[PDB]
Amino acid sequence: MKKVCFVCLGNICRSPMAEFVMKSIVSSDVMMIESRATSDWEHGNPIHSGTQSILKTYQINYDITKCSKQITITDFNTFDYIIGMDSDNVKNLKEMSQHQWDSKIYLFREGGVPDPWYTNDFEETYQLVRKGCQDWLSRLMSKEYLEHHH
Ligand SMILES: [Cl-]
Ligand SMILES: [Cl-]
Ligand SMILES: [Cl-]
Repeated sequence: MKKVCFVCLGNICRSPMAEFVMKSIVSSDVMMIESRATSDWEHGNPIHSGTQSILKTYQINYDITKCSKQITITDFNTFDYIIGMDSDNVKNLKEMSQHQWDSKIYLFREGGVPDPWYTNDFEETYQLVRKGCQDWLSRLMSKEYLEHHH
């Protein structure tokens, strides 16, 4: 079971969106998927309204109990892939872990995902997260898995 963690600054906008979009395209039995924040700055707060609204609009199930959670030393050891939503998340992930795990740290998509904390365009965010989740699936799953879904 591959263990994937999407990461952004506050874990209320982009990275939770990736968690639940990814969870909608691959089974809990073959991939374990969570999300985290690099910072403290939103800890305990629920998914941002813009991500919640997007997920409801596209009928993507999510855990209403989900709250912003900062990534921990345990997480860096446990997760196989720690995927930052933009290059700032990637850099901060590497420094806060003193570069001990750089080979598990990835950028979600080349060029990045625009930050809807600034653009407020959660539709653009959804479309890019949805496509990037598809790419991660083709990257992380075996060819045999790909050929039988769907
Ligand atoms: Cl944020
Ligand atoms: Cl990067
Ligand atoms: Cl790979």
